[PDB]
Amino acid sequence: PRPLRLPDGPPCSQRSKFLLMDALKLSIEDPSHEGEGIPLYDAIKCMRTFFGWKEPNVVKPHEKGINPNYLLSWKQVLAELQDIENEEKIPRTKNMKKTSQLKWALGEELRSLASWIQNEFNKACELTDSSWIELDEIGEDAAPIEHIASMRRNYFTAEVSHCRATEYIMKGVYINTALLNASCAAMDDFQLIPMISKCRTKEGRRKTNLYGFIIKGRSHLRNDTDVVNFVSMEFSLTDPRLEPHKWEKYCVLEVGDMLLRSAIGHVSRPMFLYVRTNGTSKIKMKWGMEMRRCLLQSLQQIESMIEAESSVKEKDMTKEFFENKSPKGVEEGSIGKVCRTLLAKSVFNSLYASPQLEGFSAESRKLLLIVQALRDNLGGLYEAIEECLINDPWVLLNASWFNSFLTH
Ligand SMILES: Clc1ccc(-n2ccnc2)cc1
Repeated sequence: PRPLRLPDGPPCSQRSKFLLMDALKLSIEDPSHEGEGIPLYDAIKCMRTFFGWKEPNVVKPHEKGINPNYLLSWKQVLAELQDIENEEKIPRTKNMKKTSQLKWALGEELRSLASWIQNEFNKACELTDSSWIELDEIGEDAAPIEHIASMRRNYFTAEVSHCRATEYIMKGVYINTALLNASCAAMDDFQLIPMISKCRTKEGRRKTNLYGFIIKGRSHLRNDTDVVNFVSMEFSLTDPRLEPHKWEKYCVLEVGDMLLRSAIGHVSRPMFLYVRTNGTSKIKMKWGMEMRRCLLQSLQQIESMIEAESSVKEKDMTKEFFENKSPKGVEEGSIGKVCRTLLAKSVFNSLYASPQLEGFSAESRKLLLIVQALRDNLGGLYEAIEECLINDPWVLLNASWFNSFLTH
């Protein structure tokens, strides 16, 4: 009966492991330098495509942190990358000096819904100008797949291969793979770990992208829940003073100026560096390495809808579904947007996983069925649900969405 009660408070703030809509890439095309494919070599080549660096300064301090240490840490990254450029053979990995600023940074309340998380979600459903996965990316079948399964997979893949949520998947798979590997290969080192992704342009050109860096702390991970701390340093064109509540956990630096094409001609815009301390565990990195399953889970939700239509119509409805041939339209606007919306929710469930999300998802689905039953044919459950509406942006956004469902 009642709409869910969302908490009052200061706006919720960003809590993802890496930047989403605000990320910025320095990229190299068709890379062919010596040692191409080694993360550190790619990172340096990406860094050297940019000529607008300048003396960095704090433009949005971290209110609870030691801001001079975040500044020192970024200047240390740049200095140590220069040292690598001066060694004859670029090494495969780079362990940072255990400076005072890095030792500090590596560790050696009700919130209301803010509009930024819905905007993040809209951004994640969008198409980009690049493809982020191969044609046979989805699935892990041992045997060749049937004709109908293949047809459905190829339809779906064409709709999500360029999706921004798919960039987040591959970004997430790469950085969790590299951090989990470093956590056992270099347990005592403050290893510098580039944040990289790869894509293919519309013209078919292979591109390598640098988002920033993380520096990992000491990582003797004896069990799945042991934490390795890290410091993330991420490029962005987003000025943090426009939405400061989003950036509560970050110290934000201004590190350069970038020349850009736009709807005017060339414009110069400042480049920022978003810095925060963070942590993760073996179990979370293993999930991060599995983010490609978001593609399979969302494909299966689509296949479920096709199999429903195919049972009512005693025929395979794959083509009629994906070509939008009984329904006379698509509420989201197009079949492609249905696919990408399903994918973005799966991805955000992974990016923003939490016990609040798990609690809200089960208990709200119970209230859901009850309210349809009362709708079609005509307490303390509310406490279970609203116990999960504390401060998590994604859970709060889903609660807001649920209330749109109650109104309609
Ligand atoms: Cl690879 C690389 C590029 C630029 C810099 N840098 C030095 C000062 N400002 C940027 C350091 C390393």
